[PDB]
Parts: sequence; structure tokens; C-alpha cells
Amino acid sequence: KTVTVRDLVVGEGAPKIIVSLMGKTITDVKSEALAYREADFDILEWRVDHFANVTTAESVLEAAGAIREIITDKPLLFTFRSAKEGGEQALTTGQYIDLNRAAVDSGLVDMIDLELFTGDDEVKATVGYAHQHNVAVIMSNHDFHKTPAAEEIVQRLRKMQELGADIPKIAVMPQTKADVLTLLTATVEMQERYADRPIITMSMSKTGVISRLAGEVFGSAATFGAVKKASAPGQISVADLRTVLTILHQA
Amino acid sequence: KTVTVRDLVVGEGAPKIIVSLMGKTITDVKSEALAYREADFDILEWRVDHFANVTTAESVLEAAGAIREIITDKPLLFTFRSAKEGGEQALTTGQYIDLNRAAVDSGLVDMIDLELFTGDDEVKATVGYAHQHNVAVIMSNHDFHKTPAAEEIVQRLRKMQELGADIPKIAVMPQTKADVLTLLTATVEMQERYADRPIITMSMSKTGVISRLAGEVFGSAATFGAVKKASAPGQISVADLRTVLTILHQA
Ligand SMILES: O=C(O)[C@]1(O)C[C@@H](O)[C@@H](O)[C@H](O)C1
Ligand SMILES: O=C(O)[C@]1(O)C[C@@H](O)[C@@H](O)[C@H](O)C1
Ligand code: NI
Ligand code: NI
Ligand code: NI
Ligand code: NI
Ligand code: NI
Ligand code: NI
Repeated sequence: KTVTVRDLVVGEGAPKIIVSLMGKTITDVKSEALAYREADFDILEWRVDHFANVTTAESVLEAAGAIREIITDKPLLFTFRSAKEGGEQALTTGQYIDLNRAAVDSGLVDMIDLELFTGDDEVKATVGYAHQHNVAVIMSNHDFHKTPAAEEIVQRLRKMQELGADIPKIAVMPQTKADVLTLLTATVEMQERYADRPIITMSMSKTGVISRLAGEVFGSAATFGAVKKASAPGQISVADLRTVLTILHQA
Repeated sequence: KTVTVRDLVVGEGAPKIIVSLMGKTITDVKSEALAYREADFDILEWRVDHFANVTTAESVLEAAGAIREIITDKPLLFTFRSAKEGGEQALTTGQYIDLNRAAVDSGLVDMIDLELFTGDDEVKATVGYAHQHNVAVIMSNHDFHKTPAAEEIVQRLRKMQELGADIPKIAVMPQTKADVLTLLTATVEMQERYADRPIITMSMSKTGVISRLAGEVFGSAATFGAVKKASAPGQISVADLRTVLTILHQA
């Protein structure tokens, strides 16, 4: 039903706020962590794919340690988003799995993101590896250009559950207003008929913004907001996001 | 596809906020108007079915006059919601039509609400009469038991346009979460396929609250908020409503 990471219970109450941190170097990461330190969010996602030379595990881990030193009371989600799913760089399957297992081993991260389309064998063994070390797994899938049919969105979320994800996650891009409703339809069907754990769903862009606010009623356990003044289309600031989620929760 | 009521342009920018004033006597009506001066909304709906002496035209017009003396800078919408459609009192078709014609004649109201299923002939004649006096017509339909199929909702909104409504309006009750999406789908399809003027849609109760907040993206031009108490299930406090509409508008 719920997933507890530290003191945070995902799948209960108002949806949780995730913010993404991007830095190319340890200095960039430190600067961002310091700017994020006082902001009101629940989970810090480190977008590792923006970091240079990720194949040097030690550099990555030094940066993870730096984040933990600065942001000490928020769960840390380690996410290498591959270029094929909108990320900044690509790694071989072996390198990607090695990177994630190194994060797990470090004891510095509370959760890792694993992409559904990495491959069943590798994904499932790494979920097992993360669990042995008390690290939670968000399994993810993204389509930055379009919205698949509701039935296919549900299928992907169900597959993530079958592969052992603690929290299935899907983000899709609407081309029309109807696509936003398609994503919400999939969220409702999944949460009502198949889900046995928290799920995260979102429809990107300004058009899909309602998907970031309607999680409590339709079934999304978390959403993403921005800390920076200058954000992107559909990225509500964390203070405003907290304001709206609280209004809906207390209504 | 816009309607101008005083300086307010409905169908443009963020959705407009309507609040309902409910008072039994002229004394209650004046007291509520005073309180409502301290709320932030765009259109004042007077729910005439809450008024006790509705069959005495002179009392009704005195009450309307009192509202106008207190709330001078907001368009006034005259609405007798029939018991049949979720209101507080029932009237014969003739009494209902004459009440609205009396409101039109007074020169005190900017808009009247006419229920779609009152009867085609009566509705068409009353719309013509309103227009002769430069009074706008919100044509309405309510289902407090269920959410008809999306196509039926669309056909009712289309019919309202055919009968000459300035702003078609429909409120339905969800029995499930998917029903909320059905209402939003009908809003989009009406907007895409047939709307040549603003429309107002809402899924009632707490379950449908998101429908009252997402009008800018899906096509609803106005939304109802509560000042002290709700005039229908699902309305949230007017200050919180404006806050959410603004955050979404800037997203
Ligand atoms: O990383 C994702 O899954 C995001 O959905 C990508 C993009 O949509 C951002 O605007 C979101 O804040 C987060
Ligand atoms: O907000 C609603 O659901 C309403 O039912 C909408 C409209 O019918 C108004 O006349 C009511 O006072 C409230
Ligand atoms: Ni609470
Ligand atoms: Ni170990
Ligand atoms: Ni396990
Ligand atoms: Ni593509
Ligand atoms: Ni604006
Ligand atoms: Ni006249």
C-alpha cells in the first residue's frame, strides 16, 4: 500500500513533492544543494545523467556524499536518466547497472530510479540487490513526444509492479487536451483495479499541469516541482505546489 | 467566443469566479451582501430559490435592489434553481418564467439563469425577452444523481446553444472517479467540436473538485466558490479558489 523512506510515507495523505537537482561537477552539485536546502519539498532527485564522467564511480559517490552533507533530512533518489528517455547521456546496460549498484552500496541514497525498458533480467536482479541493502526502487518510463493509449500506460505500470518496483512511475507528453485525460484515465484504472503499491503519473507541459495537482483524487503519490525562480512549462514552484496540494487535501 | 457583462469578459484568460448569495428575507439578503463585499469574486449569483417570498414580485425586486446598493461593482446573476434540479423550492412553469421576466424588466440584473428542460418554447421566448433588455442568459442543466454519458452532456450543451444561451452551463454528480473524467471529456469535446461561446461545466461533490479548478485547460469559463457556505457540494472557499486558478494560470 505505502512505501516508507526514512520518515516519509509515500502513498498516504497529500502527494509528495520531488525536486530535481542537476550539476555537471561537484562544485555545481554543492551550489545547487545549498540553494535547495531551505526549500519545502519531500524528496531530492539527483539527475546523475547531467554529471560528467559517471563511469568514474568514485567521483559520482563524492558528489552524492556532498549532497547528503548539505541536505540531511530529505530522502535522496539517485536517477541516471538515459538519453533514450530524455536524459543527457547514454551508458551500456552494464555501466548503468554498475552505477546504480555502486549507489546502493554507498549507503548514501535512499532510492534508485530504474528504467523499465532497461531489460527484465537486469532490472529485476538490481531491484533484488537494492532491497538487500534497504534501498527503494522507483521504476520509470517516459515518452517526451506523445501519450500512449491508456491501455498501454496501464500495461507498463503493471509490468513495473511485476518486476518488483516499490513505486511505478510514468511521465508522458500530451499533444492534445484529450491526452491529459488519457493519462488520468490510466491512473484511475491502475490505482482502482491493479495497483497494490503507490504509483506516480504525470502528463508533461503546461497542458498537463493538472496531473501535478490531482494526485490525491486520481491516484498519483508524488509529483515534481521547481525550486529555481526560473522554471519550465508545467513546473510549478514547490511553494505554490505545496499551497495547491494542501488546499485539495484539506478541502 | 466571449461574453461581456459590464467590464468582465467571460471566455478569456483565467476562469471567472461566481459565488452564490442565499438569504430568506430582505434583511438576510442585505446582511449577506455586506459580508460578500469582503470576498474576492467576479460575478454575484443571487440564489432566488432560497428567498421566501418569491411569488411576490415587488419583494423580489426590492431584494435585488438592496443587493445592487451594497454590491455595486459586480455583475448580478439572477438564479431561481428549481427543486426538480437541486434547488430549495418548486414553482409552476408559469411562475418560474414570470419571475425571470420580472427580473429582466427590473433593469437590476445583468444575467438570468434559465433551466434547459423548462420547455423549448418558454426558454426561447424568455431568451428573446432577456436580449431585448440587454440581459445575458446562462442556460443550465443539473443532474444530482449521476453523470450522463459524455455524448449526452455534449448534446445538452449543443441544445443550449441552439436555444440561444449566451453561456451553456451543466453540473453533474460523479458516482465514481471516472465520472469526473467523463465530465472533463465532454467539456473538451464540446469545446473542440461545437462551442462558439463560453461554456461552464462542473462535476459536483468533493470527488469532482478538480473540475472546478481546471477550467482554463479543459474549457470551462467560470467556476463557483463558497464564501461562508457552499451553494452546491464540492465548492471550496473563494480565496483558495482564486489562489489555485492563479497558480494554474501562470504555470
Ligand atoms: O523527470 C521527470 O520525470 C519530469 O516529468 C520531466 C519534466 O516533465 C519535468 O517538468 C518534471 O518536473 C519532471
Ligand atoms: O456550483 C455548483 O455546482 C452549482 O450547482 C452551479 C450552478 O447551478 C449554481 O446555480 C449553483 O448555485 C451552484
Ligand atoms: Ni492531513
Ligand atoms: Ni552488500
Ligand atoms: Ni524485495
Ligand atoms: Ni517518439
Ligand atoms: Ni494572464
Ligand atoms: Ni421592458
